[PDB]
Amino acid sequence: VREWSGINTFAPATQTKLLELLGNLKQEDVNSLTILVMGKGGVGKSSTVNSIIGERVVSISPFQSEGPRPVMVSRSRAGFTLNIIDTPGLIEGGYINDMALNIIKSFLLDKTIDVLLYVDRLDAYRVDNLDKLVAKAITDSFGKGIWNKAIVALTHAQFSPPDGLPYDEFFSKRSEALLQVVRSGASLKKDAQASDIPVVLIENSGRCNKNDSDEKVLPNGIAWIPHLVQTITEVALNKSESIFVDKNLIDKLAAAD
Amino acid sequence: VREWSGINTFAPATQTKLLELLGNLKQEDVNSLTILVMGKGGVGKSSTVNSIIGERVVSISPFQSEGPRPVMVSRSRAGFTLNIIDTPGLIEGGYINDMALNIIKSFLLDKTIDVLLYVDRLDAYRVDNLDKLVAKAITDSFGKGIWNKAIVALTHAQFSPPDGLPYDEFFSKRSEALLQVVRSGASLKKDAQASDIPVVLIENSGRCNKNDSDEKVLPNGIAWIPHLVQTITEVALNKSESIFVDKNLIDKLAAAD
Ligand SMILES: Nc1nc2c(ncn2[C@@H]2O[C@H](COP(=O)(O)OP(=O)(O)O)[C@@H](O)[C@H]2O)c(=O)[nH]1
Ligand SMILES: Nc1nc2c(ncn2[C@@H]2O[C@H](COP(=O)(O)OP(=O)(O)O)[C@@H](O)[C@H]2O)c(=O)[nH]1
Ligand SMILES: [Mg+2]
Ligand SMILES: [Mg+2]
Repeated sequence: VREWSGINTFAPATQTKLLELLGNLKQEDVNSLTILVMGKGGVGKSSTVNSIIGERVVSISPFQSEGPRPVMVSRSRAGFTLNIIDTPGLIEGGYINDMALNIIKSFLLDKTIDVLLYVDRLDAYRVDNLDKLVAKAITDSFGKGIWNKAIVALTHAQFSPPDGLPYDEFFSKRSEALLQVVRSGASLKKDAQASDIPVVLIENSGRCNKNDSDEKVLPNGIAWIPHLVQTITEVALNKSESIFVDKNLIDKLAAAD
Repeated sequence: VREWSGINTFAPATQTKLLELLGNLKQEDVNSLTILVMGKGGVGKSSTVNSIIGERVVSISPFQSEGPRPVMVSRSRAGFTLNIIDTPGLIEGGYINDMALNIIKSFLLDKTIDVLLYVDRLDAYRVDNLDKLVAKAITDSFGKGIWNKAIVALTHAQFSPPDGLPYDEFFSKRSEALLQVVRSGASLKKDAQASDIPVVLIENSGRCNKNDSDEKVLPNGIAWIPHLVQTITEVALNKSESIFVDKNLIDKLAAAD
C-alpha cells in the first residue's frame, strides 16, 4: 500500500521505461505482481530487492548469515502493486536447509507466485550438484510449472573477465553452465518451453558505471534496471499460469515419493 | 632443475626482496622448499602458482573444472630450488572428492611438505561446513601438524568492499570467519600455536594496481608478492617440523577411526 517512492532514485529515462511497463501490465488487467527471490546464500538476493524497490528495505550482510524469516516488500505506483519476497539461502553445509525451505513454503501459503527470480553470481567459475539441489528443491516445493515464470539473475555484472576474455563470452559460458544444472535439477526437458529460461545481468553496486542518461549500464552497454523490469513484465505476461501456493499444492507435491 | 626465469617478470624491487629471502633460507641450510597448494575449486589456486613461478605453468579455467592430476612445478635460483604442487579442488557436489584427495596423497608419497598454502577468495561473504570439511580432510590426510606450516591465502585482493566498508575491516571479518571454520575443521585448540595461522592477500590479475617501484600493491598499499614469499620464508623457518609423507604416515592416520 506504500508508494513506490524508490522509483524516484532511478534515472529519469529508466523511470519512464518502468512506468511504461507497469502500464502494459494494467493494460492486461494485471494490477499486482508477486516476485519470489530465491537462490543460495551470499549471491546478492536481498541486494537485488533493494535495487528494485529503490531503498534499503531488506538486510544485507557480507559476513553474518541471512536471517531465517522471509520478507515481502510491497509498493504501489499508478494503480499497480509490486510485491517482492526476499528469502534466506536454501543451501548450507552442503545440504538443502530444510528449515529455511519450509519456512518459505509457510510464508507463500495462500500466495501467488507470478515471477521466480533465481539469483546467482556472474563472477563464479564453477557449478556443481549444489546448484542442482537448489533447482530441485524449488521444483519439489512448487512444481516444475514455476519455471515457466522463472528468470535467472546474475549479480556483480560490473565484471572484467580474466585472461582478457570477452565479457560477452564469459557471460555466455557462465549462463550455459548454470542453466544446465538448473534444468537438470528441475528435470526439465531440453525441448520444453519451460527450459528456455531467460538470464539477466545485475549490478547492485553504487559504483556501477552509467550512460549519458544517468542510467546504470553494464559492460555490454545495457541499462540493466529497465531490462530487468522488461523481462519481468514479459515473463509475467506469458501464456503460462502463475503458481497459486496452498496446502493442497504442497501436499500433492510431497505425495510424489 | 629449470631456472626460475619467471623472477625476471617481477618488479626489480620485488626481485631483490625475494632473492634476499632465498638467501636467508640457504643461510639456514634450507636448499629447497616444497609448497603444497590446496583448497576448494575455482578459488585461484593454480593462478597463484603461475603468479609465484612467474609464468603460465599450470592450467586455469573460469568455466571447465580442474584437471584430476596434481602438478609439481620446480624452478631454481642461486642454489635454491622452489617446488610447488598445484592440486584439484577437494570439494564437489557438497562432499569431499575422495578421488582427488587420494590422488593427491599418492602424489605426495615420499615427499616433504614444508609449507601448506590454503587458498580461498577474499570476495566471498559466507562460510559453512564445506570449508570445515576441506580443513578436516587436510588434517585427516596429513596430520594436525601440517597446520604449523600453513598459510591461508585470499585471492581477488584487488577488491572494493560494498557499502563503503573499509578494506581493512572487510579483510578482518573475512579472515576471522574463515580461520574459525578451518580451526574447527582441523580440531585445533584456540590456544595452540598451530591455530595461529597467518593470512596473506593475493591478486593474480594483470590489472592489479602498482606502486612507484612498479610492484603490484593491494588496496592497503602492500606489495603482496614480496609479502607472500616473506611469509612463506618465515613459516618454513619456524621451529616446527615439515611433514614427510609416506605410507606409514598415511596408514597411521587412516587407523584413527
Ligand atoms: N559488487 C557487488 N556486490 C554485490 C552485489 N550484490 C550483492 N552484493 C554484495 O554481496 C553481499 C551479499 O548480498 P546479499 O544481498 O546480502 O546476498 P544474499 O545473502 O544472497 O541476500 C553484500 O555485501 C552485498 O553488498 C552485486 O551485484 N555486486
Ligand atoms: N581477479 C582475479 N581473478 C583471479 C584471481 N585468482 C584467480 N582468478 C581467476 O579465477 C579463475 C579460477 O582460477 P584458478 O586458478 O583456475 O582456480 P582454481 O580452480 O582454484 O585453481 C580463473 O579465471 C582465474 O583467472 C585473482 O586473484 N583475482
Ligand atoms: Mg539475503
Ligand atoms: Mg586449479
